[PDB]
Amino acid sequence: HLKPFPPEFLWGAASAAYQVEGAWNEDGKGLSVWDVFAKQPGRTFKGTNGDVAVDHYHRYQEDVALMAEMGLKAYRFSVSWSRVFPDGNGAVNEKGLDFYDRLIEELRNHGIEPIVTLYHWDVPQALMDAYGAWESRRIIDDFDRYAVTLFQRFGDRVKYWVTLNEQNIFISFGYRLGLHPPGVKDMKRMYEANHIANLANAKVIQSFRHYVPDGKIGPSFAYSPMYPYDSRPENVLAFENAEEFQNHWWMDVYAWGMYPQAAWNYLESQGLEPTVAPGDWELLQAAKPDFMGVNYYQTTTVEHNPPDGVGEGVMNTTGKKGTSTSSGIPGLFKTVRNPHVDTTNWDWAIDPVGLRIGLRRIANRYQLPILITENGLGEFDTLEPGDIVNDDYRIDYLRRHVQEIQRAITDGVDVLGYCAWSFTDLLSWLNGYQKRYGFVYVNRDDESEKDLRRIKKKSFYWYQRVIETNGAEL
Amino acid sequence: HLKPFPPEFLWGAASAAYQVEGAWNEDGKGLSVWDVFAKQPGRTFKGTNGDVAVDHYHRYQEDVALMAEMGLKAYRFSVSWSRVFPDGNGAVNEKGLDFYDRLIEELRNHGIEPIVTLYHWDVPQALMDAYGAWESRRIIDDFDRYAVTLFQRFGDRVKYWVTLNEQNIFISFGYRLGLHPPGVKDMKRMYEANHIANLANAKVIQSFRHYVPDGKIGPSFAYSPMYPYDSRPENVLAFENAEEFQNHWWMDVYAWGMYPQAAWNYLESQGLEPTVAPGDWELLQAAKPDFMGVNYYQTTTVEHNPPDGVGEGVMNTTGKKGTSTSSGIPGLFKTVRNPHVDTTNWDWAIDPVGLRIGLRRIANRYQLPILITENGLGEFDTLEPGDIVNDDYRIDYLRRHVQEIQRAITDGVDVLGYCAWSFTDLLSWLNGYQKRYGFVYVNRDDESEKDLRRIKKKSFYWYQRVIETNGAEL
Ligand SMILES: O=P(O)(O)OC[C@H]1O[C@@H](O)[C@H](O)[C@@H](O)[C@H]1O
Ligand SMILES: O=P(O)(O)OC[C@H]1O[C@@H](O)[C@H](O)[C@@H](O)[C@H]1O
Repeated sequence: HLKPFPPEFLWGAASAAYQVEGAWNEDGKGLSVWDVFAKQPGRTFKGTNGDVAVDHYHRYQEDVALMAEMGLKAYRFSVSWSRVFPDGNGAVNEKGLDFYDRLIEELRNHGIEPIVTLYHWDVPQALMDAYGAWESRRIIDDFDRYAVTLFQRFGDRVKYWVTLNEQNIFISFGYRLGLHPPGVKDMKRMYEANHIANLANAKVIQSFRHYVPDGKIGPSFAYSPMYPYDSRPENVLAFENAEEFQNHWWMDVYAWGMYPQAAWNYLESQGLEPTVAPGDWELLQAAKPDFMGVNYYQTTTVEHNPPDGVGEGVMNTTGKKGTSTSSGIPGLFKTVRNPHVDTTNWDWAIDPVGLRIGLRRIANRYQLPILITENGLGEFDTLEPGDIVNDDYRIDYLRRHVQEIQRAITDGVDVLGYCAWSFTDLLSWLNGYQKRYGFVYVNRDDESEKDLRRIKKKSFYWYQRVIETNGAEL
Repeated sequence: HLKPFPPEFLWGAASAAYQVEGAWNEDGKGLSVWDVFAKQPGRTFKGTNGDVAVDHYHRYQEDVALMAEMGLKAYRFSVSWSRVFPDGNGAVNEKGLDFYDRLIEELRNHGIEPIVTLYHWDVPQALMDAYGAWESRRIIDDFDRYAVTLFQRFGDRVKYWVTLNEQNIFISFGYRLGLHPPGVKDMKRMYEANHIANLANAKVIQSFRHYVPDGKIGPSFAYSPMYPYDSRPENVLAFENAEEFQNHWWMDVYAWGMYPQAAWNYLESQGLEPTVAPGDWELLQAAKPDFMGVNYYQTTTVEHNPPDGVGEGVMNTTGKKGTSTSSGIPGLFKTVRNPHVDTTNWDWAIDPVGLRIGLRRIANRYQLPILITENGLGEFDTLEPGDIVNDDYRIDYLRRHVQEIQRAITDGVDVLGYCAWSFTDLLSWLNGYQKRYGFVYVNRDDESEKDLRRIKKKSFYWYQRVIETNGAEL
């Protein structure tokens, strides 16, 4: 017998400002690092960018009405820092705050709980220009000032907040892989920026305790649970290294305020460890979150990797199946195809049991409630005559992940809610518009902007029924 | 770039009173549960028992002289509770205390550090008769009286103490598998006795802080780190279940004072969870140890197990290779042969890398120092003419584990010491005398005590050389 989903389970869906909003230069909004980066040649799929995106800034009333029609309990969205502080630092842009206030009002007038993400990768370019953004401790005081602004303004109406969305992704992609702004490939700078981002996260959680005493806050981590390829001791050891280096490196800091020792000693042996200042540990250890936010798409299987072995690998940004290649850390671990799971056209593993495994690992290790802040299936969709989008693949993906969440709840994992990625189709940072996640199809592609009209997919109605029965019918 | 062993790394060897001492009814000693159990037909290999064992009680001066020849830094032994309290909880037998006083003085006169195990499975039979020993909360106060008696007598001279040796083994073998006293096969009774043993462990650690404020104390857990068979998600999940039910169930209590929640909920679902009294959680959470004691011999590889699958398996007690069979918990996991490791004649896996993995898991999860209180190879030995025993198989086994310990120290695991099982050959509880672990061969077998003469094996001189070079020369 499964436990039921708890009565006030937050059935949600999610978006991110740069990927949906558009209006990139309207109503006083400043330049963000993604405004600049996406316009650089070769950075994005077919030169796509978020100048217009799906124009949610102008169509939010229509979108929220589709949320209300679906019966969403919660909508997760991010605030565009550059809309609120065009220069990151100076005067507040009241037109910017007014849009999110209008959005929050619309959500609550339809009975939808807002989940606000403070940071979803769009730091104002002025801060990058002024002092290198996340590579400078000044961003701690500046990020704090921006979050306290939002706390003060909306703390009375928003109860659930996410600090940093996938710190491990925007730090790693921006400073090690060079696939995000600032486009750097420097492991030393990566760990310095990562450490500063850790301090920023802790500082705003502390500020949150003053300004929103009745609220709940936490970071959202991009969690790929690691698997060993097999029972060979050297591959299990590679799995130990991979979980500590890819996952504990962040989640131990979030939950305990401490970096894991084996990864630290390994970085220190190379001069790659971050610069710690007095007070850093006191701050990191005095900032307990209310939950661990988890963005989950797939697990990763690993095996042993020689000191001269695999480093950077090819990532599939085209939807042409089978084109990604193994990546790893020489000497520590390398990824390997898991022969027991299917994969998407972008080579992502489909592993819903992996989600239960991951929820169990976090509960068992940190004893924290979990808010699943992202999960979903990115695939091609076909619009059919009669406004029909038959996305059975997406229904079956979500169905199996929701089923494993109920098992994890039965196993004792305190899951506060589930936010599917995404409510409407939106711009994928590196994959363009063809890689669709929405319950609501948006009428545009990578060649033509068309009319951006919204069309309900088969999965919209499936998820509507899930919410109505509180998950009893999947 | 390996780190050296620390300057005062405790290079040790170990024994246990019932396996080594003999003199089972001399100098006022009372009956233990093992004196009674091993004399029951069918309970032990060929009816062997520890009436004489290897007569360490009379020959301790010879044995310590051999330890000094070897250059042992530390000797781990257990105190026979029935020597000190013949009826478990009445008047003290001073002759019993005098033996351990002579032993400790003999060790310290040769510069060897005593490591005292309070409990190595031999609770006096009078407590079993009076109230069922570990199934009664009365044992908490009776074990405390015994522990404080030793703390006050020897605390000036012994700084390293172990509370319960392998609680997971003597509780599960005595109350679930029926292979140790009291021979019970009842899962509910097992978890009750286990919870009482947790309370007794916490209580003596609390007392220790008062009576030996400068000492170090910890439990010694029988740790078999679990592996998934492959990357099939269902087998990784079986691995999560196995590591939680077999390892976290004890080590989380030792380190954090809490049972893991998924295992608790599963037991609670069948009414097998232990009876928790008010005050229990407070006691368990207020008894932090100085180290995790780790008894390591092998890893275990697991795969999924259907609800009608494998339960109890066959254990090898004869030294005939390939006679063990799979065991598991239906619905959760079953053990499976790991094709990547060798096995002994008793079907124990040989996995030195698994020790590194196990050390890393404890350090990463609990941030505790580790004292390896047991590790060694049980095998047939042949005495050759001229009193020669060439146990190159044992040297190879020990060498590879000591190498993996050094790599774990380099990873940042704080390892305090290493006690090889065992200093001399001794009685294996269920395997008789032919399953030998010693650096020192004892001339006897299952059929004759012979002259009990001590004979240094090749591994004796190998370890002497390890200690002399502080592990630089393996
Ligand atoms: O768009 P992708 O690369 O398919 O990833 C899908 C999603 O998962 C995370 O990485 C991001 O937080 C989202 O913004 C979104 O990008
Ligand atoms: O003697 P065995 O069964 O080979 O195991 C070897 C050792 O196992 C450990 O569990 C016990 O603490 C030791 O007393 C010793 O028995």
